[PDB]
Amino acid sequence: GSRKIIHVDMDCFFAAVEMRDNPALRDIPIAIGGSRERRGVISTANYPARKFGVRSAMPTGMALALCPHLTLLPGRFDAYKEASNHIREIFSRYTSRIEPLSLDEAYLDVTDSVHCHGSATLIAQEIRQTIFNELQLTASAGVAPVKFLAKIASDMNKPNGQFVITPAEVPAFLQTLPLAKIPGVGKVSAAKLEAMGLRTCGDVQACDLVMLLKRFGKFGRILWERSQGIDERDVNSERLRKSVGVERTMAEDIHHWSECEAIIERLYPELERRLAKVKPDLLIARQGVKLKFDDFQQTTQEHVWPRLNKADLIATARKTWDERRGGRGVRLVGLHVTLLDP
DNA sequence: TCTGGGGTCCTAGGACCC
DNA sequence: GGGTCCTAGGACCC
Ligand SMILES: Nc1ccn([C@H]2C[C@H](O)[C@@H](COP(=O)(O)NP(=O)(O)OP(=O)(O)O)O2)c(=O)n1
Ligand SMILES: [Mg+2]
Ligand SMILES: [Mg+2]
Repeated sequence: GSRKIIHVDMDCFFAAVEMRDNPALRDIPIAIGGSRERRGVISTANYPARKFGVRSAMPTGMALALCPHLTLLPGRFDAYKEASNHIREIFSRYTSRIEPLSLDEAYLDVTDSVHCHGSATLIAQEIRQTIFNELQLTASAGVAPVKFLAKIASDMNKPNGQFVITPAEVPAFLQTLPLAKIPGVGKVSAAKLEAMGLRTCGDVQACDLVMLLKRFGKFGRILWERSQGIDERDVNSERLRKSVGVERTMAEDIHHWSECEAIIERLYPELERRLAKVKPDLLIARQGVKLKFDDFQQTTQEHVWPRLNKADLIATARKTWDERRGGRGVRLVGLHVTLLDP
């Protein structure tokens, strides 16, 4: 019993919406992120800017060093959110079985759909179309019998394209598929696997599951499965937010508690308004805080607590500030809450 | 050039329970 | 000693 999964992905999502709305931004390098002086990074960039080597999650310092004409934008989340909602409604026209992964992404299970002669390919294509219509933005797609494979597929013919992997193509596909392409294998893991000669799924198929479990625990099992092409992960649609936090990095490190306090004062209303949106009584399971120093180490203090309370956060933030700052500078203050379990 | 902010999931020791 | 809650931290993703 094979399934039909479609990963839809908006390309250069933030950038795209900026360009739709401002056509002057179209053929010149632009990016969303914090400024040089604000210690910020790039959220995303448009394709003119990628040309120069500008990637997401990358320090704006490096970004301008690479592309001095870069246009920096602060970004408008309601605009992106509005787009998101729209594209999710568009998904809803084709299935209910929809698992968003973020603003711009979603898994669809279309197996039991009778829309386009059960053609997942025509479904994805009809979805990329109608998204370009009524939004004037561009989406890419990947079709596969499972989640991860559809995900890797969605970035194969981007921008403005889609890629299908049938079960017959799968084994061939996995052979040369590098482990780092698998979602959940970042830099560190990739580096351990390389260090033991593992680069592609091909390489792990020849490995022993026992040893892989000994070395990576449950992550080994995951690897092994994904390598065999196995991904029994069901598309969900029922998933819910488990937590919420608000954090900030200042332009210069701060050294006095008064300043840390001054930060918390400004962060709390934010955290409150945001939590109210989904929990008007403000009733939480745990709250707590977060500092990160100059030596970038990051500590968090969080405890059980009935309802978002400002002074407690201030208190525990002072404890934290004393009991483990050892004279280091501080670059970010952050508040956090863990929502109740329903 | 020097490292966001919003999240998820996983691990692991002690506490606590049986 | 096996669950499970508590807290801290790390790797990962968008
Ligand atoms: N590290 C990251 C990665 C993505 N993002 C945001 C900005 C992007 O517009 C958005 C979409 O995620 P993404 O698909 O990884 N990025 P983007 O859509 O630009 O990549 P492509 O799909 O265009 O290749 O998430 C971020 O803020 N920080
Ligand atoms: Mg994406
Ligand atoms: Mg995208």
